[PDB]
Formats: sequence, C-alpha cells, structure tokens
Amino acid sequence: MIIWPSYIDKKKSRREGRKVPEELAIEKPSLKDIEKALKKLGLEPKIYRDKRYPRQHWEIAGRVEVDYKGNKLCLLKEIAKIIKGKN
RNA sequence: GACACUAAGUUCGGCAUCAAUAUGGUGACCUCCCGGGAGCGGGGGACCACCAGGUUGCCUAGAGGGGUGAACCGGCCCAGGUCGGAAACGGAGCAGGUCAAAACUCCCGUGCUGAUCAGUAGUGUC
Ligand code: MMC
Ligand SMILES: [Mg+2]
Ligand SMILES: [Mg+2]
Ligand SMILES: [Mg+2]
Ligand SMILES: [Mg+2]
Ligand SMILES: [Mg+2]
Ligand SMILES: [Mg+2]
Ligand SMILES: [Mg+2]
Ligand SMILES: [Mg+2]
Ligand SMILES: [Mg+2]
Ligand SMILES: [Mg+2]
Ligand SMILES: [Mg+2]
Ligand SMILES: [Mg+2]
Ligand SMILES: [Mg+2]
Ligand SMILES: [Mg+2]
Ligand SMILES: [Mg+2]
Ligand SMILES: [Mg+2]
Ligand SMILES: [Mg+2]
Ligand SMILES: [Mg+2]
Ligand SMILES: [Mg+2]
Ligand SMILES: [Mg+2]
Ligand SMILES: [Mg+2]
Ligand SMILES: [Mg+2]
Ligand SMILES: [Mg+2]
Ligand SMILES: [Mg+2]
Repeated sequence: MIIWPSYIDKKKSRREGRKVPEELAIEKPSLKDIEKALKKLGLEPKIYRDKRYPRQHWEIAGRVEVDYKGNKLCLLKEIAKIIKGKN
C-alpha cells in the first residue's frame, strides 16, 4: 500500500490529492507523522524520501509504504486520527 | 377659405432590437463515498455558467442571419520538459492550435422616436 502525503493534507483540495475528509485532514503532513502513526498501528512503514506525487511534480515530499491489506481509506482516516490526540 | 388634431404618403438622422419563470443535457471550482498496485477508476452533493426548452405576461418598440478578435474563466487536441510506472499508459501545468462562451460588430426583418417634405384620407375649430 502506498501512502502519498497529499492524501491527508488539509491545505490541499480533493483534486490536488486529499483523500481524507476535511475534519480529519492534517495541517502539515510529514513522512515521520505517517511513519509514527503507522508504527502505532503495529505496522511496518518504509519511507521513500525521493519520490513525488505527479499532481505536484515540482515538490519532493516522499511517500511511505506498508504491507497493510484493508480499506486504504480506513487506514488513512485512522492515521489521521492518531496524528492529533493532544494539541 | 383658414387652423387644428387623426392616420398614413415622402425625404434624411437617432436608437431598440423581449422580460419573468419550471423541468433536462453538459462543464469548470468545491465537497463526500465505493474501488484500485502507483499514475488512477466509479457514484453522489452543492453551487455557478452555458446548450437545449414547457409555461407566463408589463416595460418608447413555442422571432432571425453572419462576423472578429481575445480582459478574464472554460472544452478539446495536442508538443517539448517533468512526475508515477517494467511497460502500457496515467498526471500536474505550460507553449501551440481549436472550439464554445463574455464581449463587441455587420446584415435582414419588425418597430419607437427626431427632423424634413408635401399636403390628398377623417372628425373637429372658426
Ligand atoms: C487500519 Hg483501519
Ligand atoms: Mg464542511
Ligand atoms: Mg506536525
Ligand atoms: Mg475520478
Ligand atoms: Mg447569453
Ligand atoms: Mg432552438
Ligand atoms: Mg402555452
Ligand atoms: Mg421598452
Ligand atoms: Mg414594451
Ligand atoms: Mg408610441
Ligand atoms: Mg421547443
Ligand atoms: Mg485550469
Ligand atoms: Mg510530452
Ligand atoms: Mg501535452
Ligand atoms: Mg491512449
Ligand atoms: Mg493532463
Ligand atoms: Mg495554452
Ligand atoms: Mg498564438
Ligand atoms: Mg483563427
Ligand atoms: Mg455570445
Ligand atoms: Mg459603438
Ligand atoms: Mg452600431
Ligand atoms: Mg412621439
Ligand atoms: Mg419632436
Ligand atoms: Mg360639429
């Protein structure tokens, strides 16, 4: 499973990446936040710093990868909820 | 005879060339879900344009015909580059073309109004 950071960015529109609802989208998603949340779910992430979402080719913001096999969306919503449980 | 008004009859300008509303199609921006290995695929929501269009009736007045570039926004095609991919291909945006539409123009038609002619049509006036 491939998790492009754009999938959870609150600053990005739907057509620009966002796969997660507005109420769950994260302010500044980072590969660590995604790696940490994924590790909190008992999974094993794999960060790839050099790789760019085609909808933002100019921007080199990595991408993580996990073996997970469930609802990609569910997983994403869940990693969004983890990232904010204490301001 | 004379003067009015009521049309119309010339001769030249000035302009206008529907408004108000349902249903349907398409499309950007936005939003939500379902699906997929990545790029992506699919369905819904709202809104605002536009193309079709049933109904309704006032504004000096189930109706047209061309055209152009180009404030801006959009379709479509399609480079180079670039990104995802083993590849097929898919993406973000440009240059390029192209269409639609904003817009502005020309034409025909129907009229309104201004002046100019003459003064026949009709009831008035003295
Ligand atoms: C993991 Hg949902
Ligand atoms: Mg909301
Ligand atoms: Mg943070
Ligand atoms: Mg789609
Ligand atoms: Mg129009
Ligand atoms: Mg028609
Ligand atoms: Mg009718
Ligand atoms: Mg009028
Ligand atoms: Mg009228
Ligand atoms: Mg009149
Ligand atoms: Mg009709
Ligand atoms: Mg655009
Ligand atoms: Mg190319
Ligand atoms: Mg191209
Ligand atoms: Mg093809
Ligand atoms: Mg494209
Ligand atoms: Mg262009
Ligand atoms: Mg050119
Ligand atoms: Mg041309
Ligand atoms: Mg037009
Ligand atoms: Mg003019
Ligand atoms: Mg004109
Ligand atoms: Mg008059
Ligand atoms: Mg007058
Ligand atoms: Mg009498």
